[PDB]
Amino acid sequence: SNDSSDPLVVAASIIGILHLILWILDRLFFK
Amino acid sequence: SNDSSDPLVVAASIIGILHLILWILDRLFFK
Amino acid sequence: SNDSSDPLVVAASIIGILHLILWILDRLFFK
Amino acid sequence: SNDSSDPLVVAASIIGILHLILWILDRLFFK
Ligand SMILES: Brc1ccc(C[NH2+][C@]23C[C@H]4C[C@H](C[C@H](C4)C2)C3)s1
Repeated sequence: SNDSSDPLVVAASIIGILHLILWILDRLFFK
Repeated sequence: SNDSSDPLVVAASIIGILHLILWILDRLFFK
Repeated sequence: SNDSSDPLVVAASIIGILHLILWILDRLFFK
Repeated sequence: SNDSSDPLVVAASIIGILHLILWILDRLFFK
């Protein structure tokens, strides 16, 4: 399980997607 | 196909490049 | 050690997490 | 060469580091 997939890869996607949620919301209210 | 390449890797590039398009445009109009 | 894990992967996580620390702090003071 | 290392990985690092150069400069002048 872990060997077939490392948590680093999952975190990478989460960091990008998660950041977008906050960053998108910031610009969502105003351009 | 999928085994040789996971969608997570592709998404990572898209997230970075995609975000840049929006982030770049924001600063494109003004410094 | 290095072969089992490349520094590029580690740097990637650091770049995302590190950037968040600075970016988060910027928005931390003000929305 | 290419098989041992894909351009996607290299681009990922460049995207993060490159973005930081521009993003850092923006905040460099002002907080
Ligand atoms: Br900057 C930055 C944002 C996201 C980053 C993670 N990218 C990778 C690309 C590929 C190599 C590793 C692990 C997976 C797949 C995610 C790093 S680096």
